[PDB]
Amino acid sequence: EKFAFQAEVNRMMKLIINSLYKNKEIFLRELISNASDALDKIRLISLTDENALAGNEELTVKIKCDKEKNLLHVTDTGVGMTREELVKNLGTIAKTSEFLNKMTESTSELIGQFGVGFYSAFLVADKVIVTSKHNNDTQHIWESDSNEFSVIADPRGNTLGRGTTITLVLKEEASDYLELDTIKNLVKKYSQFINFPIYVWSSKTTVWDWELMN
Ligand SMILES: COC(=O)c1c(O)cc(O)c(Cl)c1CCc1ccccc1Cc1ccccc1
Repeated sequence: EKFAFQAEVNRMMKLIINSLYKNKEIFLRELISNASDALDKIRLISLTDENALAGNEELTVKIKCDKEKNLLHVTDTGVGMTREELVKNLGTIAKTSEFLNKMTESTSELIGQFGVGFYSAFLVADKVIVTSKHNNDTQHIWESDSNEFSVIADPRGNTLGRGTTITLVLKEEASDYLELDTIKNLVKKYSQFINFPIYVWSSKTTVWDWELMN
């Protein structure tokens, strides 16, 4: 159930952490961007398939601060990932070569062009948990502290309907990202060219609910 990252992913994770240690907020730009791509990908599957949206009828992004448990959740209802997509999409690249030399040679711009912005999560996270439910497979969980990862069947069953949650066990330097004021400012900033509604679980004067940001 446990796996090793491949060499280039280790190299790029290190490259990412030492380039963007100053612009740490980009991690949340890249999680929202990756969520939009996933929703896009299911919207197009649904063009040639009316069962595509069966698992869950909406196309959203819901973001959650849980500051007692030191966690940040970015859940989308996009195309999701089968168990094998968790293993190769997240532990592999292949589909790079010169990128490792063209990134060493502003790389904040260029991380998103190769779609590799997921690893920017380790800038702020000690653990990343990816819970994903794909129409062609059961819900699975991917877990890593960057020194390895594992995928396991989710014992809670299919909670997502379809889609993906990124869960970040935040570092102590990233405790700032647990206050709604900061989070909603960074989400508002990075959600404007996103074609899906993006919500944060927020507080109003007191009850909790999804608050729309775009
Ligand atoms: C299917 O995507 C997710 O579930 C997902 C997601 O829904 C949110 C995320 O933050 C991330 Cl990181 C993923 C993983 C996706 C991924 C990460 C690294 C390399 C490849 C891919 C595949 C891909 C292809 C087209 C459009 C979106 C995603």
